[PDB]
Amino acid sequence: EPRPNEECLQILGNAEKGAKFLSDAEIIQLVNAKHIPAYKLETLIETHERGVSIRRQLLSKKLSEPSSLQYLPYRDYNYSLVMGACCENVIGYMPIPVGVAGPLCLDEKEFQVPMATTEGCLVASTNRGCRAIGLGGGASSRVLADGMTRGPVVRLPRACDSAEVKAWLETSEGFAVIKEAFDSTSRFARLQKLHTSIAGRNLYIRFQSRSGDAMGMNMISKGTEKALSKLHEYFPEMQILAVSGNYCTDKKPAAINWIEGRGKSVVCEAVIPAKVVREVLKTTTEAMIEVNINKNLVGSAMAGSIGGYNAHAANIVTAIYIACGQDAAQNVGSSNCITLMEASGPTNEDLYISCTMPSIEIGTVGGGTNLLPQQACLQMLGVQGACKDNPGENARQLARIVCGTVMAGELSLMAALAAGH
Amino acid sequence: EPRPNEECLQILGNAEKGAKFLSDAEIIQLVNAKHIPAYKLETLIETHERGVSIRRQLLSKKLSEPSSLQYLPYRDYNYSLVMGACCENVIGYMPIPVGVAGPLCLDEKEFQVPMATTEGCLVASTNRGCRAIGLGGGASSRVLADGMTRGPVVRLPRACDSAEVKAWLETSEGFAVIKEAFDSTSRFARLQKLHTSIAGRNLYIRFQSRSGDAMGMNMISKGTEKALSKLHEYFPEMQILAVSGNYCTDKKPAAINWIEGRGKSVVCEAVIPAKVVREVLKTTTEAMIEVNINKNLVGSAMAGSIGGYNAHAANIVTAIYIACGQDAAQNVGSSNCITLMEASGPTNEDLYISCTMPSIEIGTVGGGTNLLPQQACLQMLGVQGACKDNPGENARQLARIVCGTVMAGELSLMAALAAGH
Amino acid sequence: PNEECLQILGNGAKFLSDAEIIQLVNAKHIPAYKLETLIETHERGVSIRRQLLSKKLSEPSSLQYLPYRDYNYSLVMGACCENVIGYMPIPVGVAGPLCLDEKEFQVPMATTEGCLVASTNRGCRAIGLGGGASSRVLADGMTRGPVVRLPRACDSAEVKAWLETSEGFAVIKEAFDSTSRFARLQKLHTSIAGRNLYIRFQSRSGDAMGMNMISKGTEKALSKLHEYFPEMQILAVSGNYCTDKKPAAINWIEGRGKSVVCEAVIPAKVVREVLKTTTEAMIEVNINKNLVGSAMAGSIGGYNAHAANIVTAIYIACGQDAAQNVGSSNCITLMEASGPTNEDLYISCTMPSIEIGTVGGGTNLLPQQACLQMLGVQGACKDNPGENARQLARIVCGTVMAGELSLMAALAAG
Amino acid sequence: GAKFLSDAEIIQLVNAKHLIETHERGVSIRRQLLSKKLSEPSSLQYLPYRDYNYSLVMGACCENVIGYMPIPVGVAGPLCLDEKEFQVPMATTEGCLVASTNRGCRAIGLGGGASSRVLADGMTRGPVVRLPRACDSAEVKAWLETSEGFAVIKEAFDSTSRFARLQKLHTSIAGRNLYIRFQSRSGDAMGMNMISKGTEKALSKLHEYFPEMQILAVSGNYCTDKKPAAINWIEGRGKSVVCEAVIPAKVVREVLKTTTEAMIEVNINKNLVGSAMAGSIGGYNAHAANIVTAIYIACGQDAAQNVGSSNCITLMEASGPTNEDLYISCTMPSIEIGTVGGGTNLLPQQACLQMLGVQGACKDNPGENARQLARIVCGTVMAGELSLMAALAAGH
Ligand SMILES: CC(C)n1c(C(=O)NCc2ccc(F)cc2)nc(-c2ccc(F)cc2)c1CC[C@@H](O)C[C@@H](O)CC(=O)O
Ligand SMILES: CC(C)n1c(C(=O)NCc2ccc(F)cc2)nc(-c2ccc(F)cc2)c1CC[C@@H](O)C[C@@H](O)CC(=O)O
Ligand SMILES: CC(C)n1c(C(=O)NCc2ccc(F)cc2)nc(-c2ccc(F)cc2)c1CC[C@@H](O)C[C@@H](O)CC(=O)O
Ligand SMILES: CC(C)n1c(C(=O)NCc2ccc(F)cc2)nc(-c2ccc(F)cc2)c1CC[C@@H](O)C[C@@H](O)CC(=O)O
Repeated sequence: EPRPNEECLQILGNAEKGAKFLSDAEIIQLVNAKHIPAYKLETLIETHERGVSIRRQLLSKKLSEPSSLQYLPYRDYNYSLVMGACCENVIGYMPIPVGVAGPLCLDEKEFQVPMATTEGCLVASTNRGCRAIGLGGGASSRVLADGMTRGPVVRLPRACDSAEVKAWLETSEGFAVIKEAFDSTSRFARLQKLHTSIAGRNLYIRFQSRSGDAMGMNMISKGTEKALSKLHEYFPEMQILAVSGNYCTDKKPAAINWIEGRGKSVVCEAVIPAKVVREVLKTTTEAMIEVNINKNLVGSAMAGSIGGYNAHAANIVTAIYIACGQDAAQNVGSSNCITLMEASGPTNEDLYISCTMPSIEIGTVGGGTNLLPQQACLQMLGVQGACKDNPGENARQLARIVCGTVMAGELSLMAALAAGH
Repeated sequence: EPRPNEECLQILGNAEKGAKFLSDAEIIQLVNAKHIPAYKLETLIETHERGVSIRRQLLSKKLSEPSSLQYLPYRDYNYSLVMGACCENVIGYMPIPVGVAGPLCLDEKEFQVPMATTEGCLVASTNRGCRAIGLGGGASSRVLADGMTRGPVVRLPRACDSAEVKAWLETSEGFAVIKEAFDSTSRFARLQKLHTSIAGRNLYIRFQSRSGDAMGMNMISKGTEKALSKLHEYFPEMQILAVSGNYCTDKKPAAINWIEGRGKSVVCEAVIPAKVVREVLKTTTEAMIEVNINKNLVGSAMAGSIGGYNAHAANIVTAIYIACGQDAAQNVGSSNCITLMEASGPTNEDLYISCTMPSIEIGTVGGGTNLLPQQACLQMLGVQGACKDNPGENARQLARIVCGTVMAGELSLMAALAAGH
Repeated sequence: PNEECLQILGNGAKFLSDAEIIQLVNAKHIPAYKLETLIETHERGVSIRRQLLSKKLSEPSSLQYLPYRDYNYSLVMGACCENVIGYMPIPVGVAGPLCLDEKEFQVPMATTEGCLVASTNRGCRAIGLGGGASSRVLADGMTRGPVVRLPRACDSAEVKAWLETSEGFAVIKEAFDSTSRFARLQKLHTSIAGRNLYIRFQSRSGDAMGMNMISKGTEKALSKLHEYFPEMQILAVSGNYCTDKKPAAINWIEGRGKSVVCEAVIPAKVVREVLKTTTEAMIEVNINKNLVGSAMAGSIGGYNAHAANIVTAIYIACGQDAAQNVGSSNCITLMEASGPTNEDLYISCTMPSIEIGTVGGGTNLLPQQACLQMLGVQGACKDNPGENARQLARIVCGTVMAGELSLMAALAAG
Repeated sequence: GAKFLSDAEIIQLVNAKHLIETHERGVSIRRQLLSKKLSEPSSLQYLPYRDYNYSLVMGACCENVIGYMPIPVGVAGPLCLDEKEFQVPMATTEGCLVASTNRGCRAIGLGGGASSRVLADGMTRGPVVRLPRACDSAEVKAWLETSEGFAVIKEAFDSTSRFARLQKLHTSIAGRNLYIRFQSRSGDAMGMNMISKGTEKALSKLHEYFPEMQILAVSGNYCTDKKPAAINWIEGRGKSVVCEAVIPAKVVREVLKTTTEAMIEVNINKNLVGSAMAGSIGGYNAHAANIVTAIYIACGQDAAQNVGSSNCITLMEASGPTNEDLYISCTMPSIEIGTVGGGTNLLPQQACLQMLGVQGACKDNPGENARQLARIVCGTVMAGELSLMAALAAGH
């Protein structure tokens, strides 16, 4: 029943037959005889799941243990939203357990916050943090700035010519020409003041702009390319070396994100009465302030940290990001946080706590937020997709929730560290 | 239909009956108006999956769109390994697509590297980097250091006293006492050289040890508590302020991880022939070098980066980490990377490339690696679980593969930026 | 005699003798803090303070070789120094000619490090034979970065949003600007840390370095803000957000004082003969020392060989605040191939936070003015306010580059 | 020879492309030659040069010398440090700096004084080397971490000089690059030249074990010298020192014009939270660089080394029975300092070292004078932090 290569190939090349009329073993036989390249499987095979099934079968013969994929699931998942948009060479999916911490009492609302993690006690501990906030009267937050960035590097023939371009970009008329080119690429593109920096004949230019409820990499990058195209008409000796010169800065540690901000800059706060610190967090305000000063400020300082003046902000950021279809690699910068703890009240027994996070890189449209399970976690918070009547509000709201959940996480871990055990 | 709460409690307390003998609505009736909290559903209800269903039904009435969870899957997932171990208040799982990138030719072996992501083109781009490495004769790597850390902060009454504790810890006999206390807590606990730092009367002590194939936080922290307990015998006035004083440093950016290392320090390299750079990567060696210098070195420097002298190592680390059951929040430090490129060979036209990654925090036993799907990805690489013949070898191998896959990804993104998209 | 000497003080101290004034202090007829005003001449004030100090030392002949005579204390007293016991001579050597923007500078350098001046001089020579160096001032504006507290972080967020409106900034600008001729407030930069708000005021200062001028403007500016926000507390007029005399990435990224760039091309022949190395070797060492090496050491802004040496020496010679070497030494030195066959050395130095002035502070002293005069930048520039301080910043960046050329060549040659 | 000729005559021979007996006359002729190049030749007339002892400068401290620059020297003291009193010299042209430091010294005196300790001691040099492959540089790193490897490198380092005593090595790879941090004490000298000389023979010995090793540069910026760097903050360089003092509430009130509660609020939110918002590495202090710089110029130190020597974290806590007294500490992990060599060979500079009782080598215990000077810098920096922070908290 398994036919020779030549007969299998004419069926493959027959337009009203194709791969649907071949068996798995026949397509695999063609791949092993070098008649079909492995990468062509995607467009040849009719069903997305069958493409995955055959890729898995081919992969399995190459492994030192043939059954290693047995427990990697792949069936009955919606590959229609993933192929050609979210992932390639797909062999299945990786399930991450999702837990819920809440209610998180933030800006007079209540949020049930999804958290995808495999770290024991993180969800329960964050949920204790939420309790302390809820019985403490709730938290308030503000978005202080908003704008994704891209920081390309361009080269001029001399440092004198890069100084020329820099000064041209700071004149109102030169900026306006660049701004019109940038803003024409999308309805959300609103270029803010340009920040630039010279290193000899290099010039690093930092384009910042809102992006609606999208995280905005693709949008800002498309606007950046058009903006540099206009700049090249005025300076034709300029060389566009890279559309990212690491001055954005994206997915690496950098002081510029900390100081200037990137994406949403957020601040969150709360006052925890002495009673609640006692009953929920099992400690005193005094013990918490001592740990916070000497761990999160002084410890982080001795360690030579830029932007890591916090206990485990990245835990909460990472968990929410995975659950809500964010780019989890952007937790590098998005976890930037400084946690402050102060005595409040007449006897200094209440705890003022705040978290400031200047660089939360987040969105509710595009990327992994296109997928339906990820959309379910976004719907939990009432932030899924674009907001028609107030663009950016959904991404802004999700960013506030991230900072407030980070604060809940900070409360709980700092109490456990102050306690002992 | 739902009978009174009185009778329902009697049926639950009856061991021959239990929760099996109640309806979904009666379990929910008891939760609404105390008697059962919500977290006790873990241990009370007949099965794990029914507990999840009950928790989903509770959560849904709290949401402002009752159908939010519709597309968040939960049925037929193996929760036995998750409850009490990896996650709490569990309402389901989040599918993250997994693609394969390889073969990765590293140390005369081949690796089919699993990668869990939602960013379009990430897996295909890394896969191109792999082809360039494979046609170039392969990549080589070495593990330079190995030791997970914990960085407690203690205080003495005076800085003179904290100074006395530092000096005693620097004596051979003082260190030997502390090493004996640390090493008695576990078979893999083998304390390495101590690094300490003073901030007035504060003393930050960085304990470092290998940890078999486990990432090793729980073990090292246990060793740390016993060691501080022993230090207190010699210095009774010492207060342990926090078992983590942010001097480790864990899940925050810190120069000390960059300079001293944390977990596995790894270097990787490869020479890519000029022909391969032209054909596969669509660029030249001369162009790659100029972008790497001015983006990854000069660009990151202008941005104020500590440890972020690379293009997108965080993308590869994050995707391998999610796929293989690592703690994704450790991406913060694990993505630390310097990428270097230079002319090579007789013509001086071949591309030399190296990625050095001082702080890969990784493990093939514990946490998320206990789950079967992420074990399947570990098994692809041949690094699943502990290595009995050579403790630590699987975790070392996995760190080599991470640094190699990063180098692959660096080759392909850097070529794309150099060639102007 | 004791009470006879007190009688002569009631007329004066100039009539009295050294030993009698010292007798009056040791026996407690007169306290020692009163001698500053009673004694008329400044040099004799210094002399008596030295003699009173010497008896308290374990080696009373300590001050023998510390000089104090025949020096202009009238400019020092009440403006540059207190409790003055003399002065410290710092050798001044000269490196030049420095060929910068069609001019030629003889650069004074106060230092006690052997070979520093000569090495800097050899760099100037390689620059001169390469066709000279060019330079541009990219930005200019001294800063002060006060910290204010509000009752809540919602309130501080509100104040930041107010300062970001066209209407709020304009009101703060007017208050700031009324304090001084050259006080022209530029765009504000702020950061919140909870209920803290850090506000970075930045303005030109003519030819002055500008610290005391920007603080004056900052105080009056925060006074106007207080009327719009009564519950605001002014914690400290400097909240380290400036940032002054401490390492800080904000200075590296946003700049402070003069940001400057400088460049030159050194012909291959000049690299072989004057610098005793090759273009290929200079580039290899610069990449792996100043970029990769500084990166492995966790450097923010220290991507250079020894800019601090040159910055420090010029600064001491030219009456600058030498403690500002901390941030003023920020520098990145780049080297690449150039010319037909990639054999000439392109070199550039970028220094974004040179903190400098030609009026005020130690530039009001005459020896320091002489070194400023050597370079043609002493005092204020009448026709073009701030042009002298900009020129000195270009000289600093240019001399630094000469210093990077020489030292980097010596390291490459081994 | 030259004494027979006159000033105008000698200039003539230099202009015609073709030594003098006294050092002061050589300085005079250089000034006159340089005057011909300046657009205002009379600018040198108030730059002094007469009757300076140029014998210890030429061929040691400065070249092309045209004179000297007078920096005013004030005195802050007495500073009560480790049960002694120091009259601390400070060379500065910044008004109020000495008087403010002086007020900080007063405050510490009335609080029973300051105590300090030296936590570590070792100057460094951080050469960069290269190997064909990263696999080879990895091999070299591993070899340097064996006790046999370190021992042979130690023997080589230690043979170059009396005080050359090599401590643990620190290394970093960057591909085929290897950065190696050598650390040794250096008697009472700052130690740069000694540690470089030791580094040269050690690297030459390493080259025997690895003949394909290129020595790219003897300083590859891994030291790190005269540039900001986290490695100095974390590992230290030169003297790591700590200093402390408790100021009675009465003294904070009357001498410092503020409260303990107020001082703590400003210190936390300026020196910690502000420096953090500014992206600072090691700059968690108000103005340590003022004090370091002034003491350095007065005492013949390398003033360019204030970049790293200023590294300081200033901490302030509540203290005492009613929690009303002010605990203060400064911690400075990288004070680069010496009492012999460089500018400490000059007599004026030695006058200031003698005030402090730390001039020259300590014959009874080599390195104890430089250690003492570092302690004095840390204590005087703490004095300075007290006064300025009090002034800032009080509203001026
Ligand atoms: C955040 C959770 C997972 N967590 C907790 C926790 O919050 N426990 C209290 C708790 C537990 C369960 C509840 F239901 C309620 C409260 N304590 C520790 C912990 C601390 C020191 C140790 F030595 C080892 C574990 C961790 C791991 C922190 C880890 O992911 C980041 C941490 O390393 C960052 C840092 O502080 O440096
Ligand atoms: C990593 C992949 C997804 N990728 C690629 C890519 O590898 N393209 C080449 C390619 C693609 C598919 C193939 F099958 C083979 C080769 N180009 C870009 C990109 C660059 C600049 C833009 F403006 C916008 C997109 C990205 C996203 C960059 C992002 O994840 C990190 C980047 O922002 C970090 C940085 O360099 O700053
Ligand atoms: C700048 C001068 C003082 N200098 C020179 C010098 O330029 N010599 C060449 C020269 C000499 C006289 C001339 F007339 C012409 C050329 N070579 C070295 C030197 C470097 C590494 C050593 F191991 C040991 C000595 C220094 C000390 C640099 C020092 O102050 C900062 C340095 O540590 C910064 C760094 O690269 O890390
Ligand atoms: C240290 C002295 C010179 N000083 C003083 C001072 O100590 N005053 C108290 C005092 C004065 C005289 C006495 F006799 C006794 C006590 N207040 C200020 C000052 C001015 C404006 C300001 F906006 C911020 C401070 C300065 C200049 C600091 C300056 O060199 C570093 C500063 O920029 C570092 C910083 O805090 O950011």
